[PDB]
Amino acid sequence: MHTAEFLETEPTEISSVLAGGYNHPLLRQWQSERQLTKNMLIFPLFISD
Amino acid sequence: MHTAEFLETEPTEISSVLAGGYNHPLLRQWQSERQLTKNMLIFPLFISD
Repeated sequence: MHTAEFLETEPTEISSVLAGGYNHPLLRQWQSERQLTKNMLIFPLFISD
Repeated sequence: MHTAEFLETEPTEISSVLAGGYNHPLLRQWQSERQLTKNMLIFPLFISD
């Protein structure tokens, strides 16, 4: 019958491995080139006569 | 006697004027390509046996 085929694979190339940089919550913050802060915000006001 | 000499000057070139981008406290924050946050910090610990 139909079984799971697994192909014969080569050793892992280092060039392939990205996962060491984003396996933890703090890392997905280390990965941002800029973080959102309060002073970045600009709020529109619509002023009536 | 010695008085203040002022040279005859040309109209201001727009290319010269940088000051409109950093005349206020909030601007010198808008001018930073990254701001310091707490999660950026890493504290060393020296552990004794």
